[PDB]
Amino acid sequence: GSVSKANVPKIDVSPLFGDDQAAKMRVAQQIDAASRDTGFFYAVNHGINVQRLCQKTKEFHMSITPEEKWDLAIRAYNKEHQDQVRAGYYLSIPGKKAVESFCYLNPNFTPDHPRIQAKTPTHEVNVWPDETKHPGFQDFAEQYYWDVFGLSSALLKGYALALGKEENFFARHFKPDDTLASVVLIRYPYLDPYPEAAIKTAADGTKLSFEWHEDVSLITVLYQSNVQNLQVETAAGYQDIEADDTGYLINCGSYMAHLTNNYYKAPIHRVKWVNAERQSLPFFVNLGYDSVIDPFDPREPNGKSDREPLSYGDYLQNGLVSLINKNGQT
Ligand SMILES: CC(C)[C@@H](NC(=O)[C@H](CS)NC(=O)CCC[C@H](N)C(=O)O)C(=O)O
Ligand SMILES: [Fe+3]
Repeated sequence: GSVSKANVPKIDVSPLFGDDQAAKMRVAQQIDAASRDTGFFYAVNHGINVQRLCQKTKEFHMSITPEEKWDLAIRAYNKEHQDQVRAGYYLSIPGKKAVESFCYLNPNFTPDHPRIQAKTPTHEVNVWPDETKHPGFQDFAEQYYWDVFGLSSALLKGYALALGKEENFFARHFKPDDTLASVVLIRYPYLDPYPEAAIKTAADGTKLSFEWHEDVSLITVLYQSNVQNLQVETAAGYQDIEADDTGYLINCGSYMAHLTNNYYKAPIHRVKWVNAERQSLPFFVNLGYDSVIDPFDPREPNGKSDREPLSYGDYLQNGLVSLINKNGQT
């Protein structure tokens, strides 16, 4: 009845945009400490206009129509859209499934992009609603991709320094022309009555909207409304992550755990059921399809690892399928 608050420090990441190397190292230390503890931190002083993000996302969610949702739907909901595994609309099912969302990928994945031409898995051309019906939405959303890409680049410099590397150790694989990163614009609704079929129950009795998992990402860069919902598993049990709709919640995904030999673990976390209208807006920091980082271990004098190199595209395609199998099609 007294779930403890998780330690989730607020780290001023602004030095990671600049050229003060000592200041950057002090930020890197804070990232290291958070990554070794609960595995979460809030990035503050990140430079992104999150109120405007929330506003523009709200305008999209509260004006998309049922017709548009079918017309944008991913393959899981619309068999006519065989090319849409990742990008498009993820429908709710009233009475059964409350959440709904819209996912988009790299705006540079155009019809003439070489990976689109090659039909390489996990690369897709984004689908968008009609401009007249959603004026400004596509432009805003594409610009948001680049704003959060920029923040993520800076965060990756911090993680690299934290791990004893040069600052471009990760960021050199995180490029505008080929990143597999995605934005998801998630709506969690208020519903009265709320369908019990859309509520899961954890082993400890907690009511959930999304079960325990580790992220399929290098890092995850998340903005949410100010409604508490996330919990992180620690040695002391599940602990509540306090909401902060001015900051970005950051954690590592399982690709970071792999390449650090679990020195930076991918924290296990879950989403509590809350009957409230809220937004959840993750950016999944994914590398390029052929990106391979040689695994290492910063706990060992020679840094040698017992893990094999894994290309990012292989990791991602299989990880996304496995997460659907484990925790359901969202
Ligand atoms: C905890 C939040 C990040 C959010 N959960 C999520 O977004 C969950 C768990 S990290 N993520 C996923 O299902 C993976 C979506 C990947 C996306 N379709 C893509 O093709 O790249 C939630 O609010 O439920
Ligand atoms: Fe997650």
